[PDB]
Amino acid sequence: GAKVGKIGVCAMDAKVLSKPMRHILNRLIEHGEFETVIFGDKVILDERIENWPTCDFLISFFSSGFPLDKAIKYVKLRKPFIINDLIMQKILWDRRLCLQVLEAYNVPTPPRLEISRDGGPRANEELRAKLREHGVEVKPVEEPEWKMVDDDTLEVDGKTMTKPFVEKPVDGEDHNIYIYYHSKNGGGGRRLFRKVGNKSSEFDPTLVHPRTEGSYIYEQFMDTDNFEDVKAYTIGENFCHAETRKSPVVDGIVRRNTHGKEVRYITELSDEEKTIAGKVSKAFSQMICGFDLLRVSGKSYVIDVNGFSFVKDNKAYYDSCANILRSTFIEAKKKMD
Ligand SMILES: Nc1ncnc2c1ncn2[C@@H]1O[C@H](COP(=O)(O)OP(=O)(O)O)[C@@H](O)[C@H]1O
Repeated sequence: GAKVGKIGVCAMDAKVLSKPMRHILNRLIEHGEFETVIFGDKVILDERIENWPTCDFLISFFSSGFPLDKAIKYVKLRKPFIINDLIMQKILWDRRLCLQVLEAYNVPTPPRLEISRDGGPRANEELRAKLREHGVEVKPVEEPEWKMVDDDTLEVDGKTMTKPFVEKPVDGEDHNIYIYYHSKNGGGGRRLFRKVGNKSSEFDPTLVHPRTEGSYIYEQFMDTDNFEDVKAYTIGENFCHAETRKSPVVDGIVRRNTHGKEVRYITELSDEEKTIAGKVSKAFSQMICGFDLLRVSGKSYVIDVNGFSFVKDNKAYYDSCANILRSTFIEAKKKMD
């Protein structure tokens, strides 16, 4: 087809060189409709933003090492069309802000309490203004009054939650999540952790009281269908792919194939789950977005939003992603031209 324009990919090379990124970009360039503009780690890290290459349609997202604030300044200067808002990617780092945004868009989440000891989330004025556009005010908060009423019951400022419950650090990149079981289901708890992406856990019969340093979310432990979690992958508000995986929260067991990769099964989404997926993409202004959902006997709850995430090794996903990006960019060009 006729040339539509230039797709810039402003992300770390580790992500730009992924199989999905290469195969999706190849689909977009192979009929002559788009040209790719490569940034590269040396330019991103060491060159001034006024010297970064420019494009019409920009794909850009954070991963470890990416200078997000610098990329935000580039977008402010050059104003390409974007599909994943960069400023909103900052909120993925604070579970409290993510939950505030989900709530503001009527996305169901598990019951929770919060014990913040850090004064609340931090945000500069640029992030505050972006959040206001998403229905969220960033508020200072003091440490609440709290206690364990008994071994099974947490109280925070007069509201209670009964075990089992899940204690998550407010840092969205800290996966040291603790599960606290009810005494009548054997009590104790389980510490989940990650070792260079490798998930593990350990049962401790004595884990009973919350951590006393740090800031945490306490979510009701949901009894999920088949003890699984759903990994969902959006491409805008009207496309979502989903897979189940076994959760370790009950028994510590993760299922892996012989190559060490977590076993996953493609699953069909209900209409309600498709609606939730569209809401997550919209709420975070992330066209391409991964999130985790829990299925509990006919109800679904979002527990995490991970931001830019492709499905790997699925030719239909690659085709659909190229087709949807193509249509999106054609429309974006029409609006400008
Ligand atoms: N409220 C909850 N109820 C039940 N399971 C939960 C809840 N919150 C988190 N989980 C589970 O705890 C595990 C650890 O969470 P996390 O580290 O965020 O997983 P992931 O690496 O998939 O983001 C996951 O299996 C997730 O499904």
